[PDB]
Amino acid sequence: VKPGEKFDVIIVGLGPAAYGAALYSARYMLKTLVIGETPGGQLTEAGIVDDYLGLIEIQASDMIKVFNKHIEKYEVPVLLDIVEKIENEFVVKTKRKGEFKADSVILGIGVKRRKLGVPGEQEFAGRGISYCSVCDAPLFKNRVVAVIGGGDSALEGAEILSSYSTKVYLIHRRDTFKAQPIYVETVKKKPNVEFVLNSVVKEIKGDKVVKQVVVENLKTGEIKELNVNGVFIEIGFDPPTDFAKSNGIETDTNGYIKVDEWMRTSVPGVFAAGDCTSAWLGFRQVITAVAQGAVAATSAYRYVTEK
Amino acid sequence: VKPGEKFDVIIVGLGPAAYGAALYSARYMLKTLVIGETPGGQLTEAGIVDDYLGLIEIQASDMIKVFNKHIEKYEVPVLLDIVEKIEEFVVKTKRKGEFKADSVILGIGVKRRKLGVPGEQEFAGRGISYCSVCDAPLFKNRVVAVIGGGDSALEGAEILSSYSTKVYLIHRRDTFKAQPIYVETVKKKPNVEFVLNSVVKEIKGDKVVKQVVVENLKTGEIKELNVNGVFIEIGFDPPTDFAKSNGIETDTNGYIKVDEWMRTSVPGVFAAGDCTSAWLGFRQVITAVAQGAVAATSAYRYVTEK
Repeated sequence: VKPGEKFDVIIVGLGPAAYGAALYSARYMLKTLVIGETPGGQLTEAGIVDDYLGLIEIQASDMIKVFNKHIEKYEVPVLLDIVEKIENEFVVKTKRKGEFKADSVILGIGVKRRKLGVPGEQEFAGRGISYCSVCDAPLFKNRVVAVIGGGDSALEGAEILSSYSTKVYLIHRRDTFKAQPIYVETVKKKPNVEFVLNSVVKEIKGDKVVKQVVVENLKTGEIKELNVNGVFIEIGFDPPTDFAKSNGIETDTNGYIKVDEWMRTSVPGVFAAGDCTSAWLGFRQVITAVAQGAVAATSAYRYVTEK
Repeated sequence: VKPGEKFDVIIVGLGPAAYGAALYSARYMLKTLVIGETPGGQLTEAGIVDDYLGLIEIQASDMIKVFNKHIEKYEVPVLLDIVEKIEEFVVKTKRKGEFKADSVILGIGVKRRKLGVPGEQEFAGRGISYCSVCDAPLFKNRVVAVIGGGDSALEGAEILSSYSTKVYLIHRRDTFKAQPIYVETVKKKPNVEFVLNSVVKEIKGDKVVKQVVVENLKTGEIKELNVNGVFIEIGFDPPTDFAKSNGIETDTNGYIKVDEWMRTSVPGVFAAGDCTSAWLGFRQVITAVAQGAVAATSAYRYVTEK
């Protein structure tokens, strides 16, 4: 593909939602272009994925490879770059590869995970550290684990891990949690979840795999070394509010791109799917992102053919 | 399992939505039982599936096997039988007794309206299809017929016009009942031919479909059209009788009414897939499986908070 080329649809992103949208877009015979920064999106940080029906215990890197193969079967051009602006046909401007034209746009830009950044985090990646509790909980049956964070992701994470794991240490830097009351009350009733409030993780330690987390109480300055086999980092996600505003796309009060049932945004001709949207907000899974991508491609098809 | 045994969740049905709900329910460590009549649901009548991301050109029967393998990896017990009533909840089956549950997930789908003409059953999988969005790519440069007059028929003719050399759109009434926007859009296609006030009398061929015999109900004329494929898009029967029999609210089209989180009108009963009011008109394996995950999540939230 070359700058100035026109497409029926341009899909922004390269995570599950974008692959899902590209497969349906191409099969509708829509001239499709995918422009995304990182192939696989957040799957680049996952280990084994066993929650996508039909792909049993697949390495996340192999899921990304087969998702790409599926869209390439239909010769969908994929450009690795960042989309900086979407102007209204639509002109999509990228950072390094120029501008492209499109009759419709599908946003599958997801959300950025809020980073922790402590020593041992990168060294133990794939060896005890996980960024998804619901995804990996079955893997820590009868292991002691720690969950870091205090929003819904963290509390729901501690709730499912408490069912599987020996014990969960729920560590959060504030005095109270910010998750929904119903989640805090449910977790509070688990005898094997211990709240470690007013604390931060100083380091994650181990040999071949994770074995301990060093925690500091911000109020007393006291240090604790907890013996754990897994550390689940669940501090949250930042939605693409600035990108949306910059491009005149409405966001809900949570900062997510607002869509209706059919994945339509506030801008006619612009649809969205996956983690970046207000649909099924808080449930972030490959299966739902791929399905939303199919729906957004279907709404883009109806839009383009009718235009 | 044994009659009278209790579960956190009982899943009714064994199509893609049920398998999707089962995977997530089991992964939420919920004690789960699936009771469905036919393994695979409508997938038993599908050919090759190439629209479910990650499973490239998979035979419908093979998708049924890997979906079953996946939930059996979590040791989910599966009973093959009919659920007769949903009275905690008491789920009464036809031959395996009653079972109790804290929540229920309905993945009962809908039945395809049948045409019932000679050659139909004989040529299934040999030129006959019931899903245009699914099989259109297989008919590039071929001639096809679409039978029907609703939105699925019109959109199907539109998708097929982008692949096939010629598309006959056959419908028994003087007008189509699909959205006018669909009718006007398709009309412009140079390779689509409306064949109104007509019915198909026979679908014939040799090893595969080669012709459709059509009767014009006004002009009385009987003609044969050579086609390589026949897409039957005449709709489905909603699950209304079962819904009303079980006190479940339906939408204005007779489908099980659900909210964004797949919750039905009855607290603790959720639903997923074709049988629901969600994304009505779009009936695909990927969306059914996703709705099942959402319904399982809502059931998990319900039970853990119950």
